[PDB]
Amino acid sequence: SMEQVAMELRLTELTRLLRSVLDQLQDKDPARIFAQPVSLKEVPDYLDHIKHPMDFATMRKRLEAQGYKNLHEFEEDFDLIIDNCMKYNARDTVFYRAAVRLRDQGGVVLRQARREVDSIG
Ligand code: NA
Repeated sequence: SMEQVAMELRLTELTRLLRSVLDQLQDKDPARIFAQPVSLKEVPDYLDHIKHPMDFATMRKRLEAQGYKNLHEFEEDFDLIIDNCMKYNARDTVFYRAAVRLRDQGGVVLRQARREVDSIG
């Protein structure tokens, strides 16, 4: 039906917006600490600590399949990247501190992204 096509066009345009958001958020991680999933070869106990791992490459895979139906779902995955890092790694590490900075700089991007999603519908 035409109503289904219109819903699919809205999802397509959301996906385009979230791709711009994701690129901007990943620019705030120039070290590429959060670019890939935590390797279970290199960190064998990781799943004992973190139950829902997340990273930018995993988010990009879901995004290109139009897997994010709204901004909240996208935000939940971005928050996992930060929140998992700040639990596993201690306060005095480069990893924890990179997550703090990504959160702080990322909040600026997500604030305006919310306004664009609401405005454009
Ligand atoms: Na901790």
